[PDB]
Order: sequence, then C-alpha cells, then structure tokens
Amino acid sequence: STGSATTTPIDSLDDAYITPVQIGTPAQTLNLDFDTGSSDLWVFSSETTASEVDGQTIYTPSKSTTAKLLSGATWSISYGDGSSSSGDVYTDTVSVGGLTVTGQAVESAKKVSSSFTEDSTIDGLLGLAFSTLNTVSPTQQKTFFDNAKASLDSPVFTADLGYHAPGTYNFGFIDTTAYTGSITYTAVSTKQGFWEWTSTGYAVGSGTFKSTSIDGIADTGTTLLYLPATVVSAYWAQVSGAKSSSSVGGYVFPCSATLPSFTFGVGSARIVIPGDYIDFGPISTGSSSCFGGIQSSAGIGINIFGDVALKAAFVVFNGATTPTLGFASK
Repeated sequence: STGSATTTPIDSLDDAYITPVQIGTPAQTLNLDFDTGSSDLWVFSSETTASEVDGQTIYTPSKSTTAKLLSGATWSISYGDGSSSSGDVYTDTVSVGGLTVTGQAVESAKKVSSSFTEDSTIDGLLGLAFSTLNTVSPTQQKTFFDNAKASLDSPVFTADLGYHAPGTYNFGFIDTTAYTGSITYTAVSTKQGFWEWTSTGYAVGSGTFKSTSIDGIADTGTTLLYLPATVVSAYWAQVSGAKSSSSVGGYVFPCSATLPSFTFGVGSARIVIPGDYIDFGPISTGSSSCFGGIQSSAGIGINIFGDVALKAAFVVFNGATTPTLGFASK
C-alpha cells in the first residue's frame, strides 16, 4: 500500500503545516500537524475542556462506529516550545492520503495549553518520530507510520514541504519526479527516539564550506533551524544590523535586509536554503525589525533541522530495520 497527502502552510510565514487525516467511521477529517519530532497522534475532541477549544475541528469518538476506548490508558506530552496536552485514548481507523491503519491509538485531548487553543488551524498532531517516545501509559502505543509499515510497499515516508506553498507527505514510496539529482542517505541514531543525524558542515552565502559535524534532528514540527551558537553567529554576522535580542528571544535583523543563503552538508552533498526562507517577518505587526529563521540551539540541548531547513529539500525518512535519512535538492 501507499498513501499521498498534501500538506498546507497554516499562515503566510509557514509557521507549521497541516495535513488532512480521516479518523473514524464515518470519516471525521481533522487537519493535523505531522511532527517527525514526536510520537503521539493526539486530537482536539468532544472531551477537550470547552474553554480550551476555539475554532478547531474536534474528533467525537461516540459518533464513530469503529472507535473503542483503550481502557485505562492516558497520555501527557510537553513540547520543546513549552506547550502541552493530555487526555485519554481510543483506538480507531485512521487514513492519510488513502493509506488506512485500523486500531490506531487516537489520543483524545482533555486539556491543551494556550498555544494550541490560540491556533484554530491545527486540530492535533500526528507524530512520526520513533514509537519509543510515545507517551501513552501504561501501554505505550505505536505511531501511524509504525502501524502502517508492514503494509507499505517500502518502509519509508517522505516530506516535501513547500516554501509559502503546499507540499506533500508520501507513505510507502519515493516519488522520483519530486526531486532533482540524487538522494544522499545518511545514518540515523534512534537512541533519543528522534530522526537524529550528523550534518557534515555549513556555508553562509557564497562563503567557503566549513567541514564540521553537527548532530541534530529532522523535525517537521519545529518551524525554525536551530544550530550551535558559533554557526548562527557566523550566519548573522553577514547581515548588517542583525543582532541577538534577549527581549525578543533570538536574532532579529532589519526588515530592509537581503538575507544570504545557508548551506548544510549531507555527506558530500549540499542543501542550500535560500535567504528568503530565513525571513520570518516583523517581530510585531508593522515593526521594521524582522525575526530570523536561523536561531541558536544553545538553550535547547539539541540542534533541530526544522521546517526552514527541511523545506529546502526532498526528505526521505527510511524506516527500514536500520533507519536512515535521505536528502535531495528539488
């Protein structure tokens, strides 16, 4: 089997991407944030505290003939941005882009944090990291990918995120029309439950390439590119008037600037992030200070290749017995 679904930016900045997902019988379609940095499929639901729902579409298990309470199971998750959610669990039929899993754990939110409530465009998350990170207790649950894997034509999914445009998540096949050149594969460590890999270095604009190992994760659920402070300082030093602002929470730059590109290494291959991808616009409405898309990881504990980086590539998440990542230009 295969599946193919279009993923659409939630706003003009590509802050996140939503993908429609069919849950239950008859289908209830929710728009979920596919997150390669977490392992829970959770949804706004009929159980979510009413004051914490503001415009999201909800899953109502009582209207699904295939929903079953997963008795005793609870979940609770905290993300890198300080957001959180928790609740109980149903199993139900879940389909993405024509690919169906029966008996998928659908984590029904009873509580969500303010950032989820305030984002009416995101109806929940679909985690695509390794199932070792799933938070369901007392019986950990599998991701949609892990449940689909054995049925797929190839044990892979691909992320093809757009810049200010829709893109695609494919399951079970590699669309050889969707990228240019060849795909460079690189090793993955699953020790932390992430798609963790080591970049071979970076360049700023037309500058020379610096060969240096940068361990980080491929995380579709993170907007920006978070790298070591040395690398980030080297990038923003090439933008007149750029500075790190403790008041704003990162590097800002004059909105009048033209940003340089940023290149990262994948083995001997190179992925170029155009300068425009690194512009996240005014820090507040009407400001002439703009927020940068490359930020320091120093306060995180891991480097994150988020959407800024991933949307410059066609990315293969190879879930074979030995997982690997692949990157191609596009």
